[PDB]
Amino acid sequence: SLTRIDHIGIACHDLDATVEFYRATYGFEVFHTEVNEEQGVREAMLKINDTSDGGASYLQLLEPTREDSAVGKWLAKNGEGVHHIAFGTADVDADAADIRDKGVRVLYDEPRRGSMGSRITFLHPKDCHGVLTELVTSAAVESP
Amino acid sequence: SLTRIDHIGIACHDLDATVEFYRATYGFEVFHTEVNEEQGVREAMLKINDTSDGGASYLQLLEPTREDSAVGKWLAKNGEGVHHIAFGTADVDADAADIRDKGVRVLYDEPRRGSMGSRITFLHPKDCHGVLTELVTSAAVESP
Ligand SMILES: C[C@@H](C(=O)O)C(=O)SCCNC(=O)CCNC(=O)[C@H](O)C(C)(C)COP(=O)(O)OP(=O)(O)OC[C@H]1O[C@@H](n2cnc3c(N)ncnc32)[C@H](O)[C@@H]1OP(=O)(O)O
Ligand SMILES: C[C@@H](C(=O)O)C(=O)SCCNC(=O)CCNC(=O)[C@H](O)C(C)(C)COP(=O)(O)OP(=O)(O)OC[C@H]1O[C@@H](n2cnc3c(N)ncnc32)[C@H](O)[C@@H]1OP(=O)(O)O
Ligand SMILES: [N+]
Ligand SMILES: [N+]
Repeated sequence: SLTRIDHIGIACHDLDATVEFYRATYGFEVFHTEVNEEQGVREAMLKINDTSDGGASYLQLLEPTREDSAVGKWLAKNGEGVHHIAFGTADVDADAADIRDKGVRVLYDEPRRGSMGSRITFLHPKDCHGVLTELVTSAAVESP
Repeated sequence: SLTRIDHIGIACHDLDATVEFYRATYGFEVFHTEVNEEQGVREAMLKINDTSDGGASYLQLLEPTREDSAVGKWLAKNGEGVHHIAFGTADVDADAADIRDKGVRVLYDEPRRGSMGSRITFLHPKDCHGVLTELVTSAAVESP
C-alpha cells in the first residue's frame, strides 16, 4: 500500500539557482544531489519532514541533462513548475502489479532506479486525471 | 519555519469522479470535504500520512464552483493536474512576513481561511519558479 507522499518533482531550467531559491526563501537545505542519465535529469532532494511510515517527504528539483528527455520536453512545453508527485510504499513491485490490474498504465515492466538507489515506477498522467504519478520504494527498508 | 509538506492541491473537473479514482486506485479515503465560496472550490482532503512536526500530509482535490475563480481559470487553460503545493508552519503570519521581506509576492495582507479552519496565504508562482505555493497553519495546534 501507498503509505506516504515521498516527494514532489519540480522541473526547473537551472538546478543551482532553484536550489538557492528554496534555501534562501524557506531555509530548506540540500539532502542529496545526483545525476540520473537514464531519466535525463540532474536532481537535488530537499528533505522537508519525516513521515509516520518511517520514511520522509522531499522536494525533488529536476534540471534536464538533454532536451530529448521527459523533463526537457515538459519544460519546453510548460515552463518551470510541478512535474510529478510520488507516493512511497514498502513494495513497489506488488503495488504496481495491483494498479496495472486496474487498467492504469504502468510505464515500466519492472521498477527502475530512482534517487538514492530507490526503486521507482510511473503511472501515465492521462490515466491519473492529469497527474504524472510515481511509486517509490526506498533502498533503505524504513521502520514504521 | 516551514516544517512539513501540508498538501498537494490537484485541480479536477469532477470532484466525485476524481475522489473515486484515488479511492479505487490507491485505497485513499476522504478525510474531509467542504466548499470554500471565497476561493471558489469544492474540495476533498485525502490524508496520506502523519508528519514529524505533529501535522499531516494530504491530497487536496479541487473542483471549481465557478469559471471566474483561480481553479476555474487554471483548469480552462491547463486541464486537470497539480495546481499548487502547500507547506505547513506553526506561524503562518510570521513566516509570510519573513518571505514578504525577501521580495517574494505574498498574495494576502493577512492569512485567509483554508480547509478545516486553517489559516492560509499564497506566494505568487512567478516568484517561486512556476509553483503556486501555499503556507498553512492548522487550526488545531499540533504537537511535534
Ligand atoms: C529519477 C526519478 C527519481 O525518483 O529520482 C524521477 O523522478 S525521474 C523524472 C523524469 N522521468 C519521467 O518523468 C519518466 C516518466 N515519464 C514519461 O515516461 C513521459 O514523460 C510520459 C508520461 C510517457 C509522457 O511522454 P510522451 O512521450 O507522451 O510526451 P508527450 O508530451 O507526448 O505527453 C503525452 C501527454 O501526456 C501529457 N504529459 C506529459 N508529461 C506530463 C506530466 N509530467 N504531467 C502531466 N501530463 C503530462 C502531455 O501534456 C500530453 O497530453 P496531451 O494528450 O494533452 O498532449
Ligand atoms: C482553500 C485553500 C485551502 O487550503 O483549502 C486552497 O488551497 S484554495 C485554492 C484556490 N485558490 C487560489 O489558488 C488562490 C491563489 N491564486 C491566485 O490568487 C491566482 O490564481 C494567481 C496566482 C494570482 C494567478 O492569477 P492571475 O489573475 O494572474 O491568473 P493568470 O492566468 O493571469 O496568471 C498569471 C500567471 O500566473 C501563472 N499561474 C496562474 N496560476 C498558476 C498556478 N496555479 N501555478 C503556476 N502558475 C500559475 C499563469 O500561467 C500566468 O503565467 P504567464 O505570465 O506565463 O501567463
Ligand atoms: N521523482
Ligand atoms: N491548498
